Amino acid sequence: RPDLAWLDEVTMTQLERNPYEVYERLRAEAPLAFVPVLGSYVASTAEVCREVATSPDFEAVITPAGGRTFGHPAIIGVNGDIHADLRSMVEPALQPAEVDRWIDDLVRPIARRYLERFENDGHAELVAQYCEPVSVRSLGDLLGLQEVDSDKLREWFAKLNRSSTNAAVDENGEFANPEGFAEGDQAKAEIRAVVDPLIDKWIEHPDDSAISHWLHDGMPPGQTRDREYIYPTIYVYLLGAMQEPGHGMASTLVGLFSRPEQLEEVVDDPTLIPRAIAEGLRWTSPIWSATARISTKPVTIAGVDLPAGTPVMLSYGSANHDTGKYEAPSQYDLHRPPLPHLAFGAGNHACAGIYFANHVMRIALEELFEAIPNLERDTREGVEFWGWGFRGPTSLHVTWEV
Ligand code: HEM
Ligand SMILES: COc1ccccc1O
Repeated sequence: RPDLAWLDEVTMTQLERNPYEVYERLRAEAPLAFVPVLGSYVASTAEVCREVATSPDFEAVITPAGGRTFGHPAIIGVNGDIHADLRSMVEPALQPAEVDRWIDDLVRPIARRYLERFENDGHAELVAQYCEPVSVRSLGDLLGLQEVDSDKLREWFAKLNRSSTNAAVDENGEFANPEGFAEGDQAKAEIRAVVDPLIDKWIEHPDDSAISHWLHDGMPPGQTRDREYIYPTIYVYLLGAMQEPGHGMASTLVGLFSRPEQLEEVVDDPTLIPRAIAEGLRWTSPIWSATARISTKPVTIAGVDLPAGTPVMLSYGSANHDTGKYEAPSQYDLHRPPLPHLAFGAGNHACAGIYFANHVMRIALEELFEAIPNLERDTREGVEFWGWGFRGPTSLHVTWEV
């Protein structure tokens, strides 16, 4: 496409460091555009992302690096009967009435435990000391991975992140950094060594762990889902489900710190925490551009005639800065009107864990502000954000008097 020749010079490092300048141009120039270093069409605006995610002429496809990382059948990459079965598999513990039965007793003692380790120090790096541990320990316990330490869960989602977003391709469309998948393979081998004996046990002795229910629910007597059939969805969880609520709470805190009067409002009135998080997710979307759909017939989207078989990456992080919808979207603003956003995606493959994730983030921020009402950002330290596929702050140094 001749007028987009500047896209040939966009690098993967640029998109990882900060994709918003490139995507601001894409939203204006070409809401559906082929990005050479990604080797794919990308949808950058809210209208195009929603249309593709809900269109009957598209179905899910995994990103190239995502497929190399997760294999088949990852819940994000399949359709039809297999997708219906995997949704029925994961949905029970995520049902809102079910989450409401136990979410407080799950997350609140976890939040307290991590807080107790540092709440009197006067300094902390909240990503590693709080946001990521609460996110992974909550979900890990729900899944049946109580004995997998939070350090290890955090290391796994970071390796799976890097592997599944190792998207750069060369002049020939081949992966430019094939090495980059080796740490995803290593994380999967470690996961197998830990989880295979738990599956061995759950097959014979089912319990209330989510993974035991994935093996047993809906199955004929004495049968279980084959472990090779469920492992790719286990990996999907050990990446995003483990990583995202922590990144969402952290981005929300960075946003609030950028608006000190709003931080004070939310600390004074914790009923505003859900609104603060919704704006945080729009402002820096944790799943920024990690999923995709593929056309199943020829289709015209945003003026582009696509053949059947065309993948389109859904860059929901960019769609959530669409200036067709939002005023000054790069600014965090608690008092933005509560409008629809795309940080949980859309359509048949939209996020299955929204209600759970929102409560995990809410309870974590409730307990943080409670414990440390005079929390302030350490302004001697910069907050970098990193990531094109998944995006979040790499640290969040804070301070408080005591
Ligand atoms: C703030 C935290 C989270 C955010 C921002 C988020 C966002 C998303 C997004 C954008 C997608 C892809 C949707 C699409 O392609 O249209 C997704 C898919 C998914 N998410 Fe969430 N997620 C979060 C937490 C979680 C958690 C904690 C769980 C599980 C407990 C979860 C389970 C899933 C599942 C199973 C899918 C795949 C749905 C499918 O393909 O049918 N998510 N999520
Ligand atoms: C819930 O985890 C994911 C969602 C979308 C893409 C990759 C994931 O691991």
